[PDB]
Amino acid sequence: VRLADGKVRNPEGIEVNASLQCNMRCQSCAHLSPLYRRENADPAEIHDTLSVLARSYHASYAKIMGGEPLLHPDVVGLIEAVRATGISDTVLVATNGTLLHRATERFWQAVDSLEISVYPSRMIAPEEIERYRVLAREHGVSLLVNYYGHFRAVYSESGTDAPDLVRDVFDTCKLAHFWNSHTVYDGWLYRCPQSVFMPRQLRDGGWDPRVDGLRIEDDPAFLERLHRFLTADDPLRACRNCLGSVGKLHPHQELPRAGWQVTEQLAALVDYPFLKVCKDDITADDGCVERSLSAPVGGA
Ligand SMILES: C[S@@+](CC[C@H](N)C(=O)[O-])C[C@H]1O[C@@H](n2cnc3c(N)ncnc32)[C@H](O)[C@@H]1O
Ligand SMILES: CN[C@@H]1[C@H](O)[C@H](NC)[C@@H](O)[C@H](O[C@@H]2O[C@H](C)C[C@H](O)[C@H]2O)[C@H]1O
Ligand code: SF4
Ligand code: SF4
Ligand SMILES: [Cl-]
Ligand code: NA
Repeated sequence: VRLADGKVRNPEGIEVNASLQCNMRCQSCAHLSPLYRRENADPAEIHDTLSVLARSYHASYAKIMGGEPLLHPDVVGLIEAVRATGISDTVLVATNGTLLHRATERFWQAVDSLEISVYPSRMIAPEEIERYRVLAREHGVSLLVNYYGHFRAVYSESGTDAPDLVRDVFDTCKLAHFWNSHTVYDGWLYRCPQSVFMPRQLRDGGWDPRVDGLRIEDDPAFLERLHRFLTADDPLRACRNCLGSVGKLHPHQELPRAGWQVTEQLAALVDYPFLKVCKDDITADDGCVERSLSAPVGGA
């Protein structure tokens, strides 16, 4: 992340969650979407908030995602609301693909890039993926299809009191330091989806996630506040209940809603060998994607 020409520049993306809910129930969903009921972003509200933020912030892309963004009633309108702010160079939609065959030609015209996460329990036939590749080529859309074999544990209601562990997890966290998973929610900016979406779903009520957020504002001192927030190198309140990027690997599966919540003590869920690996190289592959199909667009 850089400070240049009056704005904080993110070489990665700003994340806009169209829908907090999902039609799947993946174990260890990083946004805890299986625990959320229907909540669809207001395109006008998103446009206003990102318009304010764009005066001081620019990213390479805007990632429209959430739980499952294709559940949104007006995803093209949300896409265009994001594009109109100029906050990013391109607009990307990330989807589990289970609803992509319902999308109309305005969806394919509206997106710049499309990322489909394909999971074992909701497999898309290779011929349907080929159809998606053809549609993407036809509309000049960069396409990435990731076939997930595993997920890593992401959080627990039983957090840790060990400050060294929190520091190790935050220090190796790809979301905070590498992917720059900056997340806009309800007028606040967050370093990561976990810090805003996980506390609200802890069964004891959690805490106010705004302690880890930055209120999005226009005032002449917003830029510097933003730069300090996005460059700060101290763990968040949420890291004490988060596994970051070093959670234990497990086969990807869906679980029933009943008992979905995680209670095992956080220290038991750290993949300590992988934590060493990531301590040496923060970009180390997480082992979650088993196969990937990429169809880029020339000149992109
Ligand atoms: C919340 S999902 C994005 C929305 C969309 N429904 C999807 O899954 O593609 C965020 C991204 O992180 C991945 N993800 C979610 N939970 C994960 C976990 N526990 N470990 C590794 N990747 C995870 C998903 O595969 C997806 O690429
Ligand atoms: C291997 N799979 C990764 C990978 O493809 C990344 N490519 C840079 C991508 O950034 C990741 O996505 C982010 O994963 C976080 C857990 C949450 C965040 O909301 C989401 O954007 C995705 O999981
Ligand atoms: S498809 Fe799975 S990982 Fe993606 S939002 Fe839904 S439950 Fe979470
Ligand atoms: S809560 Fe902490 S460890 Fe978890 S994703 Fe955010 S910065 Fe990373
Ligand atoms: Cl045709
Ligand atoms: Na559509």
